[PDB]
Amino acid sequence: TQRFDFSILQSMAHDLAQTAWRGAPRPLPDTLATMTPQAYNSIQYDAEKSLWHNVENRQLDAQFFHMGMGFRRRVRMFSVDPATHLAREIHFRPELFKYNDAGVDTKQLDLGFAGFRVFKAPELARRDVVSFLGASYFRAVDDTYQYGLSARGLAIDTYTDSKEEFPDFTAFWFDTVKPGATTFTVYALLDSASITGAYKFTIHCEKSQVIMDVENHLYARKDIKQLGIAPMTSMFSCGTNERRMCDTIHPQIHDSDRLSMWRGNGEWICRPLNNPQKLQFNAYTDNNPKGFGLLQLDRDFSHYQDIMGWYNKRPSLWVEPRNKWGKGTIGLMEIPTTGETLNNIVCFWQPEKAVKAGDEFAFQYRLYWSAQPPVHCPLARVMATRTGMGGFSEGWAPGEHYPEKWARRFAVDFVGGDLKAAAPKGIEPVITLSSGEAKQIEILYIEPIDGYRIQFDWYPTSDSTDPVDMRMYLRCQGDAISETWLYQYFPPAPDKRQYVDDR
Amino acid sequence: QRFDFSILQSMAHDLAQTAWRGAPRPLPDTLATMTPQAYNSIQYDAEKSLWHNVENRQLDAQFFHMGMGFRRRVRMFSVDPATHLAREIHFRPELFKYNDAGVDTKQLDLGFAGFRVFKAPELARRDVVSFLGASYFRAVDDTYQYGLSARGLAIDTYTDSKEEFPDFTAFWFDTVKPGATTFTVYALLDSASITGAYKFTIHCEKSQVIMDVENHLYARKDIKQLGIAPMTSMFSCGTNERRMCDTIHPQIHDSDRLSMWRGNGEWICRPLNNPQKLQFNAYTDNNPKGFGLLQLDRDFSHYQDIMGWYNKRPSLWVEPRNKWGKGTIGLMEIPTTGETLNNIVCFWQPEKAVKAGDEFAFQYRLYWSAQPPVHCPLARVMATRTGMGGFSEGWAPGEHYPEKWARRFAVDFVGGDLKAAAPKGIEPVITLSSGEAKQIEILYIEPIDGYRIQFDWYPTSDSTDPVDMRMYLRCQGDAISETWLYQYFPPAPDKRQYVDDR
Ligand SMILES: OC[C@H]1O[C@@H](O[C@H]2[C@H](O[C@H]3[C@H](O[C@H]4[C@H](O[C@H]5[C@H](O[C@H]6[C@H](O[C@H]7[C@H](O[C@H]8[C@H](O[C@H]9[C@H](O[C@H]%10[C@H](O[C@H]%11[C@H](O[C@H]%12[C@H](O[C@@H]%13[C@@H](O)[C@H](O)[C@@H](CO)O[C@H]%13O)O[C@H](CO)[C@@H](O)[C@@H]%12O)O[C@H](CO)[C@@H](O)[C@@H]%11O)O[C@H](CO)[C@@H](O)[C@@H]%10O)O[C@H](CO)[C@@H](O)[C@@H]9O)O[C@H](CO)[C@@H](O)[C@@H]8O)O[C@H](CO)[C@@H](O)[C@@H]7O)O[C@H](CO)[C@@H](O)[C@@H]6O)O[C@H](CO)[C@@H](O)[C@@H]5O)O[C@H](CO)[C@@H](O)[C@@H]4O)O[C@H](CO)[C@@H](O)[C@@H]3O)O[C@H](CO)[C@@H](O)[C@@H]2O)[C@H](O)[C@@H](O)[C@@H]1O
Ligand SMILES: OC[C@H]1O[C@@H](O[C@H]2[C@H](O[C@H]3[C@H](O[C@H]4[C@H](O[C@H]5[C@H](O[C@H]6[C@H](O[C@H]7[C@H](O[C@H]8[C@H](O[C@H]9[C@H](O[C@H]%10[C@H](O[C@@H]%11[C@@H](O)[C@H](O)[C@@H](CO)O[C@H]%11O)O[C@H](CO)[C@@H](O)[C@@H]%10O)O[C@H](CO)[C@@H](O)[C@@H]9O)O[C@H](CO)[C@@H](O)[C@@H]8O)O[C@H](CO)[C@@H](O)[C@@H]7O)O[C@H](CO)[C@@H](O)[C@@H]6O)O[C@H](CO)[C@@H](O)[C@@H]5O)O[C@H](CO)[C@@H](O)[C@@H]4O)O[C@H](CO)[C@@H](O)[C@@H]3O)O[C@H](CO)[C@@H](O)[C@@H]2O)[C@H](O)[C@@H](O)[C@@H]1O
Repeated sequence: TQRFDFSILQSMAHDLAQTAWRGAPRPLPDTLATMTPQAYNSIQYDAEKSLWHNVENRQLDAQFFHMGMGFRRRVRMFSVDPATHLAREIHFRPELFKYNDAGVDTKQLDLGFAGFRVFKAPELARRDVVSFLGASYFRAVDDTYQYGLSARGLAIDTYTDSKEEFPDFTAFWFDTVKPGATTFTVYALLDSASITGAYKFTIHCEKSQVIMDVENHLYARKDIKQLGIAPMTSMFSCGTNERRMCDTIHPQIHDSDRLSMWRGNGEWICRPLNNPQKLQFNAYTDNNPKGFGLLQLDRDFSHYQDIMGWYNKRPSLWVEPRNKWGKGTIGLMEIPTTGETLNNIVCFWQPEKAVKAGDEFAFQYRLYWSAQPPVHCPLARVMATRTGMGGFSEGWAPGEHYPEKWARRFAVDFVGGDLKAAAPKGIEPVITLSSGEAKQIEILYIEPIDGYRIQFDWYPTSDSTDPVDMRMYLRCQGDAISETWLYQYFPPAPDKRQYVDDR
Repeated sequence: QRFDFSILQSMAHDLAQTAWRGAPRPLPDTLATMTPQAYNSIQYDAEKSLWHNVENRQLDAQFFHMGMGFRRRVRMFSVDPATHLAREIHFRPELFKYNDAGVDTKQLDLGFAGFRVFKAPELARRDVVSFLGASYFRAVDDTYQYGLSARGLAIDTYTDSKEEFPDFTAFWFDTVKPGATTFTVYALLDSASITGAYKFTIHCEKSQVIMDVENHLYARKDIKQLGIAPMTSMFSCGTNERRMCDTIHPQIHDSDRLSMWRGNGEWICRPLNNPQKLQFNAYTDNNPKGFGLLQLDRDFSHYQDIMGWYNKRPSLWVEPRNKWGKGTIGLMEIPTTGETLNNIVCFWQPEKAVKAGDEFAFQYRLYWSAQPPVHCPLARVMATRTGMGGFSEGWAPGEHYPEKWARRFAVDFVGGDLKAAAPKGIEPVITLSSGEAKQIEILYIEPIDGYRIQFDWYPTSDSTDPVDMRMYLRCQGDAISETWLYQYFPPAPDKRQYVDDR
C-alpha cells in the first residue's frame, strides 16, 4: 500500500516534470504489434478477476485491456480505499487474459495493462459504457451503447510546423466503487516529452448519458507551440455538405456532423464539419467560452444505412468549462479522409498565452456524452447544410445539358426557436462572405420539418482557390432569431468551374 | 353530331386509308418562346369550365392553350351519352388570360392543346388528370403531386431511325353525372405510321386514379417498334450507381424501379439507371399479368425537394385485361444531368413484326397511386445500394483507398415470410453475366425488420459491356423473394482504381 489522493497525484505530476521524460515505450512483441483489430477486440479478460468483483450490490465493474496493435504503453493500475486514502497496485498477469497469446499467423507470444473499461448493471461483463485506451484517449456511450467519437486528456502540436506529440495516461487510480453507485472516480497520471499532468475524473453513468467532472493540473517540461485543452477527436467522411467522398452504400458516414460553440458573448455557432481535399486548420477567437462540442444531430438510420457501426446511434460530446478560461481560440483541424478508420477531426481550446518551460495550468470542465448536448441555442437552430450545383430553378434542373453558369447552391435548413411566430413578421438572412456573392437568396417554408430553408447560389468574384468563409443568421424586426451558421467552402480550380458532359 | 366508340373506330379506320396530315404548323413567337413558368400562368376562364352547367358535379374540365412544344390543334367535343349527340367546343381568345404576351412582352390560327380534370373540392385548381403533348397524359393520387406520364402509344423509341410521336388530335367528353367521380373521354390518335380509336373510363377514386383503356389501332405503314401502354418517367439520382448526384437532393427520380408480374407468376424488381450511355433492354414475357414504374421510396428526407415533392409522386401499374401472348417489356434509359429530360421509357412490344394494314385491339387498366394494386406476396426489394467494396463494413480505410477494386452491392429485402424463414436459413441465389460475387453476406436490418444481401463484384473481363445480375432468396428449397434484376456498367480497365487526390 501507499498514501494516495489528488494532492499526492499533483505532487507526483509536478515532481515528474522536474525529471527527464521516461521516453517512448519499447516496441511490442511482433505477435501483438501485427495483431488485427478483430483479433485485438477478441482478447478475453477473466470476468471473475474484475476490478470491483468483491463489491456487493455493485452497479459498475471494470476490466483491463491487453497491449497490442498501436497500444504499446504499459499503464500501471491501482485500487484506492477512499476512506483510508491507501492505493494498492493491480499487477498484470497473463492468466487474466485469453486469445492474447498468438498472432495473426498463429505465432505464439515484460507486458502490462494498456487501459481499462467500465460496465454497468444489468451487464457487468459486456457492453462497456466508458473506456480509456491509447495515449490519453477515452470514449463513453449513452443508452444506445454505440461507441463513436473520442476525447483526450490533452493535445500537443496537433497543428504546427512540427509533428504532433501524443501524451499518454501512464497510470490510473480507481476509488473502490460503493455498493449501489453509478458514479466512479478515476485519477490519471499524464506523461509526455513536453508536459506532465494530474487528472481527476468523477464519472456519472446516467440512464441516457455519461457526465464526467474533469479536473487537471498541468506542468510544462518544455516550451510548447500548441497546447490543446479538453481535446475531442471525431471523424467526418461524407455528410450533406461538399460530398467529395461519398462513393459507398452509406448516404452519410461520420461520428459527428458539426462543431457547436456557445461563445463568451453568448453567441451560438454551428460550424458544419468538412472532409476537405487538403488539410485544414481554423482557430475561432473566444473569451471565457461557455461551451463547445462535436455533435451528431442526424439520428436517422436511413441517412447512414450502417448496420455494423450504427453512426446514427453515436453520441454528441459537450465540453462545459467550470471556470473562466480567458482569451484563446477553439482550434478545429480537418484531415482529408477516404473512409472511416482515420480520426480526421480534432477540436480543442488553445489559451492565447504562449506556453513556456515551467508553466502550470489548472482546468475544470464537465464532459457530456449523449445524443443531444445538454444545452443548445434557444433561437432557431441549423438542422442541415446541403450543397450542390446552382444556376437553375429548383424543380427544373436541366436534363438535356448542365447549367450554363457555374455556381454552388447552399441550402441551410433551420428548425425550432421562434420561427413559427416570427415568419408572419418577415424573416431575413444576414449573409457575409470572405469572397463571391450570394444570389437568388430564397427563404422557403419546409413543411416536413416545420422549418425554413435559406437557399442561395454562391457565384465566385475571384479565380482564387482560397477557402471561402461564410456566416449567416436569421433576423426579424431588428433581432437575431437563429444561431450563427459558419461555413468553410473550397471553390474548385478556375478550369474546373464548368461541367464535363460525358454522356 | 352522332358519336360513339363504333363511330370513332370507323373514323380512325378511314383515317388510316389516307396519308398522314403531317406535323403541326409552327407557333407564333409569343407562344413558341414561353418558359414553363409563363405557360403554366395561362389562365382558363373557370366560368366557361366544360361541366359548369352540371348541378352537384364532383369533377370539372378546362383546356390547355397552345405553347412551347404543344403545337398540335386538338379538337374538343361535348357528348351527351344519354343521346349519343356530340357538339364541338370551338377555341376562342376570350377563354384564356396571360396567353397573349410573351416572356419578352411581345403581343400575340390557334386551338386547344389538351385538357385537364379537377375534382371537388378544387374544381378550378390542382387538377388530377391532364392530357397534353403528343399522346401523353398524367394523373395524381391523393398527394395531388404530378410525376411520371403515360402515352397512348410509342413508335420507334429504340430502332435504327428517329422516334415517331403519335398525337391525340381530338377528344370527346361524356358530360359527367352529378355526384360521379368517374368520367369517360374518347380520343383520336394520328401519326405518320398509325391511327387509333381510344376510350378512357377514368375513376377519380379517394386514393388513386384508375383508367380502363380500350384501343383499336390501324397501321398505315410497316413499323420497326410498336410500344403498347407506354409509360415515361425520369431517374437522375438514386441509391444505385450514383454518377449524377451533385445536388442538395440525396435522390431525384419520378420512379426508382420497373416492377414486372410475368406470365409464369414471377415478380421482377429492376432498379432504374441513369446510365452514361443510352441503354435499351427487352424482357421476354408471355401473357404478362402486370408491369409498372414504381416510386416506392416515400421518405421526404431522401429527396429534400420542397418544389417537385418527388416523395409524393405516384407509381403507375399497367394491368392487361386479356392474354397479350409473346413479346417483350421494352425499357429505355437515356443519360440525364437533371430533372427535365424524361429519361425512362417502358412499353409492351408484341412478338409479331407490324405490317402496313395490320389492326390491333388492346384493353388495359392503369392505376395511378403511391403503391401499385398488386405486389409480390414473397419478400420484396426495399432498395439497391452500390459503392466501393474491398474492405469490411465499419472499417473502410481512411488512410488510403481499398487496395483492390470491387463494386459493393447491398439489396435490402422486407416483408413476405422472412421472419419465419430466417431461423431456417436464407440463401441468396446470385447469377452474373460476368465477374464474380464475393464476401456474400446475409445481415438482419432491425430498423426495417428486413435482410440485407451484400456482395462485392470482382471483374473477370476487361469488357465494359453491361453486366446483368439476378438475385432471389431461397429457404429450404423454396423461392421466398421476388427476383432482383440489375444492369451494372463496369468502368474501363484503367479506371478500375482510385486516384488519391489529397
Ligand atoms: O458482448 C458485447 C457485444 O459484443 C459484440 O461484439 C462486437 C463488439 O462490440 C463491442 C464494441 O465496442 C468496443 C469498441 O469498438 C468500436 C470500434 O472501436 C475500435 C476503434 O474504431 C474507431 C477508430 O478510432 C479509434 C482510434 O483508432 C484510430 C487510431 O487512433 C490513434 C490516434 O490517431 C490520431 C492521429 O495520429 C496518427 C497520425 O495521423 C496523422 C495525423 O497526426 C496528421 O495530422 C495528419 C496530417 O495529414 O496525418 C495523419 O495521417 O499518423 C500516424 C501514422 O504515421 C499514427 O501513428 C498516429 O496515430 O492524429 C490525428 C490528429 O491529431 C488524431 O485525430 C488521431 O486520433 O493516435 C493515437 C496516438 O498514437 C493512437 O493512440 C490512436 O489509436 O489511428 C489509426 C491510424 O490513423 C486509425 O486507423 C485508428 O482507427 O483509436 C483511439 C484510441 O484507442 C480511439 O479513441 C478511437 O475510437 O476509428 C473511427 C474514427 O475515425 C471510429 O469511428 C472507430 O469507432 O479502433 C481501435 C483501433 O483499431 C480499436 O481499439 C477499437 O475496437 O469501432 C467499431 C467500428 O466503428 C465500432 O462499431 C465499435 O463499437 O471499442 C472499445 C475500445 O475503444 C471497446 O471498449 C468496446 O467494447 O461495439 C459495441 C457497440 O458500441 C459494444 O457494445 C461492445 O462492447 O465490437 C467489435 C467491433 O470492435 C465487433 O468485432 C464485435 O462483433 C457482439 O457482436 C454483441 O452481440 C455483444 O452484445
Ligand atoms: O402537382 C402539384 C401542382 O403542380 C402543378 O400542376 C401542373 C403540372 O405541373 C408540374 C410540372 O409539369 C411540367 C412538366 O414537367 C415534367 C416534365 O415531363 C413532361 C414533359 O416535358 C418534357 C418534354 O417532353 C416531351 C417528350 O419528350 C420525349 C423525348 O422526346 C424528345 C427528344 O428526346 C430525345 C429522345 O427521343 C432520344 O431517345 C434520345 C437519344 O438519346 O435523345 C433525346 O434528346 O428530343 C427532341 C429534341 O431534340 C424532342 O423534340 C423530343 O420531344 O423522348 C423520350 C424518349 O421517348 C421521351 O421519354 C420524352 O418524353 O416528347 C413529346 C413528343 O414531342 C413531347 O410531347 C413532350 O413534351 O421534353 C423536353 C425536352 O427534353 C423536356 O424539357 C420536358 O421537361 O412533357 C410531357 C408532355 O406534356 C409531360 O407528360 C411530362 O410530364 O419533366 C420531368 C421529367 O423529366 C417531370 O418530372 C416534370 O413534372 O413540364 C412540362 C413542359 O415543360 C410542363 O408543361 C409541365 O407544367 O412539373 C413540376 C416540376 O416537376 C411539377 O412540380 C408540377 O406539378 O403540370 C400539368 C401539365 O402537365 C398541369 O396540368 C398541372 O396543373 C400546379 O402548380 C398545380 O396544379 C398542381 O397541383
